[PDB]
Amino acid sequence: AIPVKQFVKHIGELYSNNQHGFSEDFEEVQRCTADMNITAEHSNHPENKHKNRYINILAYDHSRVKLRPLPHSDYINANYVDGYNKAKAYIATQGPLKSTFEDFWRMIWEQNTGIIVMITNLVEKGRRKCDQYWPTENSEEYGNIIVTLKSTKIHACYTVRRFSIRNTKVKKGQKGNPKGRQNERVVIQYHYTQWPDMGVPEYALPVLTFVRRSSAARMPETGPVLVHCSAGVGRTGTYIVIDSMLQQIKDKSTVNVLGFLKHIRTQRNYLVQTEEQYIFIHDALLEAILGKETEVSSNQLHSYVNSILIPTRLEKQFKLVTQCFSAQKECNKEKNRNSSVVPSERARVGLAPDYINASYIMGYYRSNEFIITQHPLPHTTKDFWRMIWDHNAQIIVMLPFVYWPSREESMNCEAFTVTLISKDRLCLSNEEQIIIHDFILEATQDDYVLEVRHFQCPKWPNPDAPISSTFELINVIKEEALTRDGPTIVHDEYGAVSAGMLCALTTLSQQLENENAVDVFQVAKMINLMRPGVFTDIEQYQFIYKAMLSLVS
Repeated sequence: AIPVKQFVKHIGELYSNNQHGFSEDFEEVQRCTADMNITAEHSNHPENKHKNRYINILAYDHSRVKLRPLPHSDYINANYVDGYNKAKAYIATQGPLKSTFEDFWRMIWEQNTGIIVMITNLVEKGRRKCDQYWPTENSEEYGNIIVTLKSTKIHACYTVRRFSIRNTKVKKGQKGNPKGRQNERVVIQYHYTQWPDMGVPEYALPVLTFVRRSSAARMPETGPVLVHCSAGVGRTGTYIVIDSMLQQIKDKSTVNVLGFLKHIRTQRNYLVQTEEQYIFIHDALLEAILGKETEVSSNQLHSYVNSILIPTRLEKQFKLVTQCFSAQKECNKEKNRNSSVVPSERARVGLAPDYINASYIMGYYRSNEFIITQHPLPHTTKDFWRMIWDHNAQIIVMLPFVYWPSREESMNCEAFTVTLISKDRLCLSNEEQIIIHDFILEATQDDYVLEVRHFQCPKWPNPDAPISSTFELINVIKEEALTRDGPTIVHDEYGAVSAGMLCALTTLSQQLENENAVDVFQVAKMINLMRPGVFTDIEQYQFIYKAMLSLVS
């Protein structure tokens, strides 16, 4: 209904006049089925009461997925929901209950479903949101369906779990069969793990990446993709609309959020659930239209790098990377070395009892894998060690004033003490050294001890070793991180380019290693979104490309 060129302009008009357009629109979505008198009598039947997570969240009779009768057994709180150019593309359903685990897996068998999108954690902020309907390891039995965990792939924002499910009351087929045994199928669960328990995601990028990967995983001649959260309406509907519109844009170069959303609200109630979720659909789709696509396979990286350097797509990416903080901003400016490099509000590292100049930064495997901070000032050394302590951080990378204790005198922080236990050194290629100091932080009013290793690195990157030697130091930190818990603290002077570059290059090399793909823009954009002024010159950004290129061999 809206050509994709009109969208920058379209969202501007929805945002304008105190966002009156968004408000009107979402109110229209809220009232657009009232007059249709859509019934949900099976949902409301007393016998199905225990099979509903919430009393208010129902499955409309006309679009509800029905289970085959067994000798009210037909009922599940799930509805078919259209996609783009496809009827019944999704089953949208609640987070299953222990009492409905069987029904859930039975419905996945009966509908020929191969993909589950789970957009919730099990427990969020002390509240049970979803029961665990899959085996932690090995196998578990849900009536006639045996569900086996085959593999788990963990990323920062989502986890992929490959399952084989076996229906014991279904025939095995012919032995020669290339498709395998016909009473077994693969189900892949794409589980988003970083959705806030309050409101909508701060960053559309990792959500867009999740939507795109989970969606492209739909195989032909397959049943509906199952999408659930807790209620199976808000995050679920959000997903379905960004997915469907992602596919509409690709095909027609139009976008139709309101009309499509009003349609699917005939299919399940309280799709999508909040005005803030409505706005996030728009934000994220706009972000999709404008950010192009930047993930590039290993065997395309050389050619891609070539064409982004010719007038330039590198320059246009970097303006988006450098587009990028209230507390910093502050009665805290004498805690900052340079207040052009400070944390955002969302990524700010809080001290338990407020401010330290430090930012959470994402890694490949975990959000909050790193903390990028500044070299501690003498009046910021107690705060620095309080951060280590509060976050149970066991690794400090210093990239060049001693803020650490000597053997003679321990450091007293009220809650704990810092004590050196040994000093040492690792060697590198050009006779370069990393100085190591090992500290223990012992609680003063408890018995906990935290082992913290400190790396003083040479000048890095070394401009007169091959660019591929940049990863030697990265690989040393990776290998230490394997044996330790908590975040990795990385600081240079301000928490700027050298700190960011260790984080970016670590992330991107874990990506190339694990996916044979690299997304330099996303990694660089997220670092700058979480801490403004890490990457400021285009040559630093180009060096991320050049460096990653040297590993493609």
